[PDB]
Amino acid sequence: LGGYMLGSAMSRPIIHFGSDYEDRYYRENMHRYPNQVYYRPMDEYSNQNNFVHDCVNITIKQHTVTTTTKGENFTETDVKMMERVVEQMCITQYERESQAYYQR
Repeated sequence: LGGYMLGSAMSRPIIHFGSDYEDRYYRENMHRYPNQVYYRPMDEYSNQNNFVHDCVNITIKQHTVTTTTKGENFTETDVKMMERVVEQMCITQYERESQAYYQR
Protein backbone atom coordinates (compact mmCIF):
# COMPACT_ATOMS: atom_id res chain seq x y z
CA LEU A 1 0.00 0.00 0.00
CA GLY A 2 2.33 2.61 -1.43
CA GLY A 3 2.00 4.96 -4.41
CA TYR A 4 -1.75 5.64 -4.23
CA MET A 5 -3.25 9.01 -3.23
CA LEU A 6 -6.24 10.03 -1.08
CA GLY A 7 -8.84 12.53 -2.36
CA SER A 8 -10.71 15.08 -0.20
CA ALA A 9 -12.99 14.48 2.80
CA MET A 10 -16.73 14.22 2.10
CA SER A 11 -19.26 13.66 4.89
CA ARG A 12 -20.18 9.99 5.43
CA PRO A 13 -23.01 8.65 3.19
CA ILE A 14 -25.97 6.68 4.59
CA ILE A 15 -26.91 3.59 2.52
CA HIS A 16 -30.04 1.58 3.32
CA PHE A 17 -29.71 -2.24 3.45
CA GLY A 18 -33.37 -3.39 3.69
CA SER A 19 -33.90 -2.53 7.42
CA ASP A 20 -33.77 0.76 9.38
CA TYR A 21 -31.70 -0.88 12.17
CA GLU A 22 -28.74 -1.25 9.75
CA ASP A 23 -29.07 2.49 8.99
CA ARG A 24 -28.89 3.59 12.65
CA TYR A 25 -26.46 0.92 13.92
CA TYR A 26 -23.84 2.04 11.42
CA ARG A 27 -24.85 5.70 11.95
CA GLU A 28 -24.37 5.84 15.71
CA ASN A 29 -20.97 4.12 15.21
CA MET A 30 -20.17 5.96 11.98
CA HIS A 31 -17.29 7.90 13.56
CA ARG A 32 -15.11 4.75 13.11
CA TYR A 33 -16.14 3.96 9.48
CA PRO A 34 -14.13 5.51 6.57
CA ASN A 35 -15.00 8.99 5.21
CA GLN A 36 -12.18 9.27 2.60
CA VAL A 37 -10.92 6.74 0.02
CA TYR A 38 -7.60 5.97 -1.66
CA TYR A 39 -7.45 6.66 -5.44
CA ARG A 40 -4.99 7.82 -8.15
CA PRO A 41 -5.48 11.00 -10.23
CA MET A 42 -7.00 11.55 -13.72
CA ASP A 43 -3.67 10.74 -15.43
CA GLU A 44 -5.12 7.89 -17.57
CA TYR A 45 -7.10 5.01 -15.93
CA SER A 46 -10.43 6.90 -15.33
CA ASN A 47 -13.67 4.87 -15.00
CA GLN A 48 -16.93 4.54 -12.99
CA ASN A 49 -17.49 0.94 -11.69
CA ASN A 50 -13.98 -0.31 -12.54
CA PHE A 51 -12.30 2.68 -10.80
CA VAL A 52 -14.61 2.36 -7.76
CA HIS A 53 -13.83 -1.41 -7.62
CA ASP A 54 -10.18 -1.10 -6.61
CA CYS A 55 -10.49 2.20 -4.72
CA VAL A 56 -13.11 0.39 -2.61
CA ASN A 57 -11.12 -2.85 -2.20
CA ILE A 58 -7.98 -0.92 -1.10
CA THR A 59 -9.80 1.36 1.39
CA ILE A 60 -11.86 -1.65 2.63
CA LYS A 61 -8.56 -3.57 3.00
CA GLN A 62 -6.92 -1.02 5.31
CA HIS A 63 -10.10 -1.15 7.45
CA THR A 64 -10.63 -4.98 7.45
CA VAL A 65 -6.98 -5.97 8.11
CA THR A 66 -6.39 -3.63 11.05
CA THR A 67 -9.74 -4.39 12.70
CA THR A 68 -8.73 -8.11 12.72
CA THR A 69 -5.56 -7.28 14.71
CA LYS A 70 -7.29 -4.59 16.88
CA GLY A 71 -9.15 -7.43 18.62
CA GLU A 72 -12.21 -7.18 16.32
CA ASN A 73 -13.72 -10.12 14.49
CA PHE A 74 -15.60 -8.31 11.72
CA THR A 75 -18.23 -10.21 9.72
CA GLU A 76 -19.65 -9.90 6.17
CA THR A 77 -22.18 -7.33 7.52
CA ASP A 78 -19.52 -5.31 9.41
CA VAL A 79 -17.43 -5.25 6.20
CA LYS A 80 -20.45 -4.46 3.91
CA MET A 81 -21.32 -1.58 6.29
CA MET A 82 -17.93 -0.28 5.14
CA GLU A 83 -18.34 -1.40 1.44
CA ARG A 84 -21.57 0.48 0.57
CA VAL A 85 -20.06 3.58 2.19
CA VAL A 86 -16.65 3.17 0.47
CA GLU A 87 -18.48 2.65 -2.95
CA GLN A 88 -20.39 5.91 -2.40
CA MET A 89 -17.14 7.67 -1.47
CA CYS A 90 -15.20 6.23 -4.47
CA ILE A 91 -18.06 7.38 -6.79
CA THR A 92 -17.93 10.89 -5.31
CA GLN A 93 -14.09 11.04 -5.30
CA TYR A 94 -13.88 10.24 -9.05
CA GLU A 95 -16.75 12.69 -9.78
CA ARG A 96 -15.11 15.43 -7.64
CA GLU A 97 -11.89 15.46 -9.65
CA SER A 98 -13.92 14.84 -12.87
CA GLN A 99 -15.71 18.21 -12.30
CA ALA A 100 -12.33 19.88 -13.05
CA TYR A 101 -12.63 18.32 -16.56
CA TYR A 102 -15.28 20.96 -17.49
CA GLN A 103 -13.29 23.91 -16.06
CA ARG A 104 -9.91 23.17 -17.73
